[PDB]
Amino acid sequence: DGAKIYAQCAGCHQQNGQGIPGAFPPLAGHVAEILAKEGGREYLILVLLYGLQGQIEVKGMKYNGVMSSFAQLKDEEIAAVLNHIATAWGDAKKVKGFKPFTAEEVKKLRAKKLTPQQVLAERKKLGLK
Ligand code: HEM
Repeated sequence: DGAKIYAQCAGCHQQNGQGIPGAFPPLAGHVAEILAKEGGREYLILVLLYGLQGQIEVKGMKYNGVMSSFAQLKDEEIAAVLNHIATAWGDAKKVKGFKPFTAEEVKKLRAKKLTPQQVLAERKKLGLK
């Protein structure tokens, strides 16, 4: 399930999803912020498929690291971990009528390979600083 896949994330983003200041952004309380944006859910898929780099802001704090791609995970595994990060800490409550992630959303986005630099560009397209 989603919780089991999340073990591959917890070393950085932590068991409680709160991250580590300066090093690894929080997911708890922050996934809702991303989901609130038009293109937010697609963006979360792109991070897992293609990784991320560059300076970003989360809860007013700056991060300047690199996340690897997790494209070795199957479409259903990516859908599962994304549902875990959306629900484990109540981020999906804040979002009106949240539909769970599904394999076909990941499949669709696997069809157009991006670089981590392009993923950052996508994040900025959301209105996120
Ligand atoms: C499948 C497991 C993982 C998931 C679901 C996950 C989730 C995410 C998400 C959703 C973001 C975007 C946050 C934002 O744009 O505000 C992100 C960024 C980031 N993640 Fe992960 N992550 C995972 C594994 C890891 C691991 C293992 C590491 C450590 C090696 C890591 C380090 C980072 C870093 C450093 C960033 C920010 C990149 C930057 O500063 O530009 N992640 N992660």
